[PDB]
Order: sequence, then structure tokens, then C-alpha cells
Amino acid sequence: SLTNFSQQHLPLVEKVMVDFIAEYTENERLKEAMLYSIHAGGKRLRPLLVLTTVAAFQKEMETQDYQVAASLEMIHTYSLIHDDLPAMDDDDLRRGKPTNHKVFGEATAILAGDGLLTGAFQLLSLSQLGLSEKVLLMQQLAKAAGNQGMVSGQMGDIEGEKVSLTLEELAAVHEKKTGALIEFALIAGGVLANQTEEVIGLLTQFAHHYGLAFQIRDDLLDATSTYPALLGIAGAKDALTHQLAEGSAVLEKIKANVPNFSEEHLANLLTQLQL
Amino acid sequence: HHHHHHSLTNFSQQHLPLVEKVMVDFIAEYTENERLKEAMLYSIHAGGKRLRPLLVLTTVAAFQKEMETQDYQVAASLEMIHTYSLIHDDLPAMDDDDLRRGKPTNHKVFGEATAILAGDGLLTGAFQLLSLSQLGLSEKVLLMQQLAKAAGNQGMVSGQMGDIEGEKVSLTLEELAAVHEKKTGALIEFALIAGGVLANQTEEVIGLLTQFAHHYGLAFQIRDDLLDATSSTYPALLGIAGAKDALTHQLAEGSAVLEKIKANVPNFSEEHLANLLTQLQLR
Repeated sequence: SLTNFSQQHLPLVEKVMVDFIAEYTENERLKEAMLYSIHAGGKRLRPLLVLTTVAAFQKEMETQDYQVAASLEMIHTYSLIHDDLPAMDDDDLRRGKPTNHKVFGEATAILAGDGLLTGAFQLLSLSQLGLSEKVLLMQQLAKAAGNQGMVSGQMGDIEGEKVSLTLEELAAVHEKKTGALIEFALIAGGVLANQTEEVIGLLTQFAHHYGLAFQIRDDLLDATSTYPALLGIAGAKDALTHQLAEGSAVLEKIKANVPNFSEEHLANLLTQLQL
Repeated sequence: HHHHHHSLTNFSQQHLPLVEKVMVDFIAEYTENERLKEAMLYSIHAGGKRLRPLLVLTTVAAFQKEMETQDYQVAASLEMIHTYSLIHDDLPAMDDDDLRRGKPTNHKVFGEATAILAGDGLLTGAFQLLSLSQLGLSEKVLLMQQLAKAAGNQGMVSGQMGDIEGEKVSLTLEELAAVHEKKTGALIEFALIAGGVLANQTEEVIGLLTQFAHHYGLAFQIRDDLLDATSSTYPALLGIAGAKDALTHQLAEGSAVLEKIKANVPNFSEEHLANLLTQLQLR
């Protein structure tokens, strides 16, 4: 059961986060700020995706699994703090509570985001991974979170507030803004489960489709320059179902190529994106 | 062993352009969004003293090692961190600067959202470059650990937070020193540490290089604060003449540290690091 899994495993991820912040931060106000944004909670989808992926290959959870998932969620947490700022999305509330800068001022919010981003790389560098995988995942996390990924995605999304984006261009923004960290989750899962490059590439495909599906569902719930604005409500529902079918078709291949593979939690998370 | 003697003559102009080249090529090649790319390149091309990468390379020169790709890569990653911190520090929410180096600041050119993301991109980029650098696996991991230690919650970011808190509550001498140590000292310390690691020095030498950086980094700040009060700072807390002595003592302690390194290391061109100390004197 997925809720059993998540309720066992997510408090451990959250422990890695909270303890890393309390133990590796000199300034107390900075520490408080970063803890507030972790404490506001969330789905913890990205760490959940790392861990379910590891379990999918029947490797049991290790410390190194929780550390990567924690690093990944520290990245997600920072991006929200910065995205909430007046200059960006300008959000007063997140999870029914005031946002970081509403509580702490903008200067502190900016620094907490900076602190969490640096913190994620520090944690990964100090984790219980071996040298070769530690280097691989740091590279992958930087690719996913940085100029080649999330930051370029965030810039593209903001540019799209004046210019009208086409379907391809909107999709390309989301692939960077949202899909990159989701892809890292799947890639990280494969590496942690000691898998091979064909398998890692297959997991990346799953994440590609999960990511797009996630974004279309988000736009559909929002309307109930987006997917509804371009493709129509019914056309959006088709795009969503198409993405979900592709993900299952990808999960098909992984069972065919790895006999030990258990798709049940990944299939569930994918299924949950339907309406 | 390794050996190459570096002359002092035009050392920075021989090597700093290669650091800029690594930075510029890295940003141009590993950035998807053109606007983000241009905003990051803007802040790089606005120039600066390049003190931090200069320290990395000078330290490698001091141990008579010939410069390789990975030295420039490490120097570039550090200067990326430095450039990011300036973009964020300049924002209206922080220092609120319209100008830096006689040119408009990143947010004045591109707006605040673009500047926030350019800083984020440069920060992540510094770690990406280092992760993809020509370093071997264990050195790579050590230097990533050390950069994050210096640049993050244990260092620069905690220091920046400390500095802002010191605007509304006046700080003591020892609180000021702790603020400067994290905000400025930490990346200076990284530069010297990295120089040592790049040159394959022992834990004993790396420890001494660290002490040098501490004295260099404090001397740098005292010198800059002494310039403001000539045309909560050291001069204010100590007097002008006591701050001049604060500077002289740091320089002396830096020299004493280089003396100790010269005793411990045969192949060592002390003048590279001694000259950087000399440049901080008042005339």
C-alpha cells in the first residue's frame, strides 16, 4: 500500500532535512526561515518518487536513499520561496499559511532560498553515496535544477506572460520548469537501485510523461496561455489521458526488461493524475 | 614530482582571461533560456577585480605547479558563486544598488525576477561546472563539500544574514569579525584551500593556507574600511590609528604564516602569496 509506504518513509526524509538545516546553519534567523518553509508541508512528491523508484526494483531503503530525496526536496522548497516573492508570482499564502517573505521580509526569504539551494548540494556532497554515484547525482541534480533545467524553465514561464506561447513552446517551458526535477527523481531512483543505462533511460521516459500529465491536470483543475486556452477543455483531457497511456506503456517495458521490477506504486502515482 | 616556475610579471593578465573564458563558455553552452543566459553574462562581463579566482591560481603558482584546465575550472566556479552573491546583494530588498562598477546593476537592466533567477542560475552553475570539471573523483567531492561549506548556510549566506541583522542592532567587535568571517572570509578561505588541494599539498599545509586566507581576508576588509574614512567598522571601533595597526598585524601574521609554509615546503615561490599581502599595505 502506497499510504503505508509514504507514512513510513517521508518522516525519515523530513528528518534528514530538518536535522541538516539545524546542524549545518550558523545563523539562527536564517535557520528559522528555512525551517518554516519545510514545516509548511506539501505532497513531498519528488522524494516520494525517488523512494518508490528504489523500492520498485526491490532494493531496501538505505540512509543514502533518504539523503538524495531530502536534497531533492530542499531544491523544490527553495524554488517555491523564490517563486513566491513579489518580483515573481507574488503569493501571500502557501498551504493556507503566510509565505516566507510575508513572515520574514524579502531579504530573509531570498537568503533562505539561497541557503536551501546550497544546502541541497552540501547534503548530497556529504551523503553516504560512494564517490562515483555522488558525482553522477550532483551533476544530474545541477543539470535538473540549474541553467539547463528549472531556472531556464522559470525564466521561460515569466517571458510567456507577455508573448503568446505556442503548444510546443509551452510544453518546452514545462519540461524545464517542472519536468526536470521529476526526471531527476527517476534518474536518482535508478542509480540508487544500481540499475543500468537502458533502464535509467526508460525511467527518464516515465518521468517525462508523468511530468507532462502532472502539468495538464494542474491546468485543468485551474480552469474548473495554458493547455485549456490552446487545446480546449476536451482537447486538454485527451492530452492528459495520452500522457498517462504513454507512462503505462513505458512501465510495461521495464517489467519486460527487468523481471524483478514492481510497477505498483509508480502505476498508482501515475493513475492518480486522472480526473 | 611537479615543477613549473611562474614569473610574477603580468601573472594576473596571463591567467584571469582563461578563467573568464571558462565562465563565459560554460554559461553560453549550458543555458537553455537566452534571456537568462544574457543576464548572467551581463554580470560576468561587467568585470571586477577577480580576487577569488586570482587567489586560487596564485596559490597553485606558489607551489610551482603548471596550470591545468581543472585549476581554471575551480577558479571559474568560485567566481560564479561570487558573481551570484553580488546579483542578490544588489537587489532592492538587500543593498539596493543601482550601480556596480559604474554600470547599472543586474535588476536595473533586466528587472528583479530575471536578476533573482540569474543569481540562482549562477549559484547552481558553479556546482554544475565543478561537478563536470577535470578533477578526479575524490578531489571533486572534497572541493564540492568545501565550496558548499564556504558559500552556504555554514558560510556566506549565514554571513549575509548576519550583516543585515547588524543594520538595526549595533554589533560588537567580535560579532563584526564573525560576520566578516562568514560573509567574506569563507570564500577567501575556500580559494586558498582549493589552491592547496589542486597542488596536492598535505593537510598540514592546507591548514596553514587557511590561516593565510583568514589574515588576507580580514586585512582586505580593514583596508577597504580604512579607505571609506579617508575620502560599525574597524576604524570606528578602534580609531583610525588602531585600525592601521589592525591591518599591519594581519599582514605580519600572514607573512609569519607564509614563513611557516616555506619551512614545510621545499618547492615554494613565496613571493606569489607575499606580493598579494604587500598590495594591501597603505602608502
